[PDB]
Amino acid sequence: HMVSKGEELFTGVVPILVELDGDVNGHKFSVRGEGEGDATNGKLTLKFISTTGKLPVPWPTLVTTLLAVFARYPDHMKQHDFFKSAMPEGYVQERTISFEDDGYYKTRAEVKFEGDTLVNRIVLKGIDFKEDGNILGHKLEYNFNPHNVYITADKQKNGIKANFKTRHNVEDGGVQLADHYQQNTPIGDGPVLLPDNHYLSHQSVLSKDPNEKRDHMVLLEFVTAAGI
Repeated sequence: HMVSKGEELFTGVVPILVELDGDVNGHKFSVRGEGEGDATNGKLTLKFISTTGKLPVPWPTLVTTLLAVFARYPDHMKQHDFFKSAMPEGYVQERTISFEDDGYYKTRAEVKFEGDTLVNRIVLKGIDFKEDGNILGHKLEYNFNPHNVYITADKQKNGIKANFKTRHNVEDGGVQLADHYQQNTPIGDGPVLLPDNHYLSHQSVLSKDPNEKRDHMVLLEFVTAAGI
């Protein structure tokens, strides 16, 4: 049984469009992504390209900013899937991301259907980055650790919130942490599911298109919900 009407929009393969306009330490960049999401299997695959030349930041720092609707919620947890319940009208996803001993991103995204396409349209601003740090200096490995993100209800805002740390492998040993502070709120007025506390388990793969000459990232994400 479908617990929310929005759940029905994800039974098949859903086309995805991602658009990001960024500005980090004054360096402007634009990223466009296309792919598809398969919530039955908790999976999404996208190819992202820079339309503005070589990116001023590493692709791994953009992974979390560049689609929680595609997580697989097990049958006993369908009542906790806020993300699909907010569809098709969608939700706003806002974050602050603080990089350990470095600058920070502020992001605001709208995730919603435009026609039959799930669109993620993002503005990102980055401030206070070190010229020779791991971000502006491109010192992060091209991979992504698995992370469990604790999701809680934000009842006053009729949405969800999360705070979590990602760990980014630094070239030649060590890890750099990124503290994420996240709030999601529905765009429409229709009723949404507010979840009990639970976790989303993420696993990600970063790859390249051998025929793409522009700066780019191919991303696979596999995400499942688990109760406590």
